[PDB]
Amino acid sequence: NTLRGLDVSRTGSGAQVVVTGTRPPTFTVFRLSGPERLVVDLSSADATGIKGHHEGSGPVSGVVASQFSDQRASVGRVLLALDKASQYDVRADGNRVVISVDGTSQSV
Repeated sequence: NTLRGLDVSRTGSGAQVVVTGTRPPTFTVFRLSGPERLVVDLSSADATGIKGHHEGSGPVSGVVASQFSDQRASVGRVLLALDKASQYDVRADGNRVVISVDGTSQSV
């Protein structure tokens, strides 16, 4: 597999989404509106997270995942419907890709 685990840490200051994988992931993150959404596209690996979204995540209303094929390769799209406006921050560390969804406060 490429993606081996997927974790969501809902908290009031920021919700963290973690995607763990066997190789460093190429990704792109972007926004959509009507409804407010955050979208992550993952290459080589298609990471799908589901049923991990708690009914009390202050940020994530829900998460849908789908993979599409490009030749023998696969692109996975993760879609997070939101409860409030976010400023996402994404960083990689080893085989983990971290996305933290902050509200409107970016630095203390």
